[PDB]
Amino acid sequence: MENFQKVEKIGEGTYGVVYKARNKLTGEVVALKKIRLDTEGVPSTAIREISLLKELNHPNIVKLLDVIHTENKLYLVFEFLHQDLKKFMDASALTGIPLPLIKSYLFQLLQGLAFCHSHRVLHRDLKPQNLLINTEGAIKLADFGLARAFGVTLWYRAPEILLGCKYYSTAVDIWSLGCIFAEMVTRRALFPGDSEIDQLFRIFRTLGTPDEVVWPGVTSMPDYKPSFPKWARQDFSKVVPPLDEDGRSLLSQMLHYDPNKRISAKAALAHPFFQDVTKPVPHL
Ligand SMILES: CN1CCN(Cc2ccc(NC(=O)Nc3ccc(Oc4ccnc(N)n4)cc3)cc2C(F)(F)F)CC1
Ligand SMILES: CN1CCN(Cc2ccc(NC(=O)Nc3ccc(Oc4ccnc(N)n4)cc3)cc2C(F)(F)F)CC1
Repeated sequence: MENFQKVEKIGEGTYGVVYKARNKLTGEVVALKKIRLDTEGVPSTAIREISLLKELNHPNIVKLLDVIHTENKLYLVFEFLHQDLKKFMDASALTGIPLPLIKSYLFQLLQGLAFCHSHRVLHRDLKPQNLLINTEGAIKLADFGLARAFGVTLWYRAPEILLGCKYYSTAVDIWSLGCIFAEMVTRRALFPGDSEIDQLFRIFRTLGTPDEVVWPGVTSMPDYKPSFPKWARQDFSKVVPPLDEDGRSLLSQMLHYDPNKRISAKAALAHPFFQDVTKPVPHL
């Protein structure tokens, strides 16, 4: 690690620590994720993260550059991205993120997610803190979980998970992304729940309590209760007042209750909302 200078801690959990560093020789600016190695016939669990990053090489996925084994430590070296979308949303809350940028970011996120999904990989925890932007207008998927190896906000959690589904589909990530879309536009989290029930009922109150017509199978899910509160769906025009027709349409398809009817990543990319998509640079 002798070439890494200006090293400063930027993240930490029980399993990982993350730093910003600058290679003093190459000038490359990097993020370093430190993992402690235990005693090693079962594969060492850091291999999963490395494998996924290698497999998911893509312009809108965080880029693993190197792996450095030193003492009883492994350092994953990443290309450095300026900040996360959460920080960008907070910095842009007075004025809002311009619509051309929201559109570019949603498009890019859909491209990264379509790539994951084409490899049968589910993200499962999409949220602003797991999305990284650079100075040049790109946004990239990451998973900044530092609690454990690859192998808790509920705000972006799909309703089927909340209702006890044993099998997650690619639709769970589309739901999370719909919520993120809405949040970019309104400047506030769409479903900011503080527990499983509060989260579920926030969804029901905005979108209406689902029934067998809207979501065949809903009443048979493990944690469904026929005594659930019954709300009628709100005017979606009032849910995301700033969004135009094309925007509302796309969002309503990302937020379809039925995971089998929820729009896919690939099909979202062809929505008319994206017809005039460009690549604006954020002001940072
Ligand atoms: C169940 N799911 C299975 C598939 N998984 C894929 C998966 C798995 C692991 C990872 N790892 C990961 O981002 N590390 C990771 C993320 C951020 C980080 O810190 C950085 C990096 C760059 N700049 C700045 N400022 N700070 C360091 C290190 C990333 C993904 C991704 F991007 F594809 F989503 C997600 C989980
Ligand atoms: C239009 N309006 C809709 C809302 N209405 C009130 C209303 C009506 C019905 C309900 N029903 C409801 O929480 N059931 C309900 C919720 C959870 C549950 O699951 C549990 C409980 C304990 N342990 C475990 N493991 N699992 C069982 C059962 C809750 C409300 C509330 F909270 F909003 F006040 C008034 C009229």
